[PDB]
Amino acid sequence: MDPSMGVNSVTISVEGMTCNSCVWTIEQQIGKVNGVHHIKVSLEEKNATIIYDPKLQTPKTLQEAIDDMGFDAVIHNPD
Ligand SMILES: [Cu+]
Repeated sequence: MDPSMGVNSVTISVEGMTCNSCVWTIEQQIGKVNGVHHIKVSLEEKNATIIYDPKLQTPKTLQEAIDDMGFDAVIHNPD
């Protein structure tokens, strides 16, 4: 019904985080950063893609939440 009635998705390329602590620290950070209806990070697939509310948030906080955690982030969705 509402997989994303009023939200958007963003995929961030990541690197240098091939250790559990990067998926539980980026999933816990992005997942609870603001409104992440679904967050998918993968220390081995080297990417972090999630969904967020573009009405109150945007891919700048997802880039600030990945930049805040400490992992090379190269989002390839809007740009
Ligand atoms: Cu780690």
